Amino acid sequence: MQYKLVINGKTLKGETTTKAVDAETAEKAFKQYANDNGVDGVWTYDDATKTFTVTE
Repeated sequence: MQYKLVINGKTLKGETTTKAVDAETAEKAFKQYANDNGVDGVWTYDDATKTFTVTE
């Protein structure tokens, strides 16, 4: 499944995507991505739209 990450950061804003077999695998990939880019925010996940959102 294609999962989407919506980033609403202080300095970095946009969207990116990743493919994974389940949501927990996608979460790990996106949490790594956020750490690598210095984003430290709060997360939500909406299973209906397969979209994660992170806001600082």
